[PDB]
Amino acid sequence: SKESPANNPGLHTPPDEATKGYIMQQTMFRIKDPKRTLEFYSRVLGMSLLNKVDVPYMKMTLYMMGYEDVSSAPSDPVEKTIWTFGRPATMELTHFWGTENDPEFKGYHNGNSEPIGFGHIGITVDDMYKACERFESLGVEFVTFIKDPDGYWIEIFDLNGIRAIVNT
Amino acid sequence: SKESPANNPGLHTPPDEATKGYIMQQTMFRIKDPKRTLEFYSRVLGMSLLNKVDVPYMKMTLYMMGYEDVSSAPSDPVEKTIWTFGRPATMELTHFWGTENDPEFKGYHNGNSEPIGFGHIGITVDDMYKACERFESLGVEFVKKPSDGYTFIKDPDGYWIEIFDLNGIRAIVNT
Ligand code: NI
Ligand code: NI
Repeated sequence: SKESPANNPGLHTPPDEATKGYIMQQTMFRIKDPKRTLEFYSRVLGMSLLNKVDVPYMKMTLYMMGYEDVSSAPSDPVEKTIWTFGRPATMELTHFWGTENDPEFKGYHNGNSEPIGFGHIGITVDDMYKACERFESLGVEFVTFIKDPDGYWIEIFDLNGIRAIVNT
Repeated sequence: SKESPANNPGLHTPPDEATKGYIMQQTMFRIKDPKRTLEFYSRVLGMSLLNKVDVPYMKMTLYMMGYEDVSSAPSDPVEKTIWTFGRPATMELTHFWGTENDPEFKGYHNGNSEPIGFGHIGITVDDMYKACERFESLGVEFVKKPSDGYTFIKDPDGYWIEIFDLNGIRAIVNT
């Protein structure tokens, strides 16, 4: 296959046994205002607030977001946090206190203009027509990419659209 | 709880029906050199190569990587791509042809120096101290000391990758 080590210099297979059980747990973005951020990730994207971790000594709050049923999460706060950090595919949205009130705060950089680096996260939806119609109805900002309230890029795709691209 | 909508202005919960089954599928980084990036994510982190997509009209290759048994994936290349895009928690590592040789390539920006923005990805390991001894053995660069229950290592482009175990998290939270 085109994914084989012979076709991909540097690819190491099989994974070392010491790594088995590692999970890709989070992607962290710095965010200006938790009110706008919470509304975007929870209302527009459908994620749940898995955990809010205030870190007073660092003047910051971590909002852990993801696609989970929090009605069945552990009720004990410590065990709910441990549960959160066992879940793959979360967002860590970091609010440094005061950015939302500082008239000199210049904004966070999204990686897609110089200096370039970070690209985007991407969400698999059921149907790109339905998803985009609904985003328009909610007043979402479009760059297929939408933008969160700090300007980070969020790619949207469905499996039928992927199949059509791969087939050309 | 401290995650309640009453305690968190802007929180819209539970999710809208239309978002049923949405998944957080990928985190995309631009990478200078696919051989270095494949070795880091596959050897150091233990990710697999789920899919390689050459896009010749954009002079780029997409390397999709994550924690999966790729021996379980479809053999049909089209179906294997579709399988990839139904897996949560992947990396999309984007190689623009020529950055690996260009003598004036300035590097990719990791978000943690001005102008700041993007932070990191993070990996839950079995045992931070065990993981870090092994990272050391593989010549991995560290951003901070393994202490206070977390560290960051750097990928070949300089992106930060947090490392923690659940005992580390529990210790942090209990303070
Ligand atoms: Ni993408
Ligand atoms: Ni983190």
